[PDB]
Amino acid sequence: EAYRKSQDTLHRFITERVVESPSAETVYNLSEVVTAYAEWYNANINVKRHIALELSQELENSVLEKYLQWSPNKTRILKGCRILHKFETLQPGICEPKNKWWEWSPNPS
Amino acid sequence: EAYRKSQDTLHRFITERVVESPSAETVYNLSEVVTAYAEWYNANINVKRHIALELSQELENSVLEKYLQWSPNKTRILKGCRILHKFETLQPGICEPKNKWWEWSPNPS
Repeated sequence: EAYRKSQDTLHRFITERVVESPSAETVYNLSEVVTAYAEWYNANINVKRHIALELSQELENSVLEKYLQWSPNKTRILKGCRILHKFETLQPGICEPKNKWWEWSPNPS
Repeated sequence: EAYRKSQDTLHRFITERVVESPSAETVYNLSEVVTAYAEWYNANINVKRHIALELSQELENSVLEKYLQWSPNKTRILKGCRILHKFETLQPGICEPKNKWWEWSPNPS
């Protein structure tokens, strides 16, 4: 589980740079958030090719899914959340081995 | 049908970026629409190389054919519509398996 959580790069970007902000909603389109994830991945993880189509559905399943409303153009938009820049900050709004272990059974035999 | 509609990149681009604007006809050449589709695909889907001629026939077969009028240049032109940029938005101007489902074949089936 720890290894899987470590491999979840999108969740790491979201928890490190994406925050909810009722004070400054600053509605972003989905492509903007995708490009922000792409440059974060290139600058923090590895310079690699990025596909916005995939990242749309990955982002539509992460902890941000609840914030994805519909634009007047019926386009996917991240509502009520702020993408933090390089220095922006959060603001208001064992078992026993003493014997022959090869014969060990679980506590319920 | 849903899968095919999702796979239709041109229709999605037309819905997202191409909207009618009778108040400002702003005649565009077919090559401008193709370039707009190319940049939209690069920024919103994937960095891809597209043959502009194929997009030309696809647009000629698209829903914009009624707006794809004829110019004095003897070339097809998008008329009466506005190509929205990234920051532009809309502006004024089951059956019942009782007991044996394998024997199910009623008259309507």
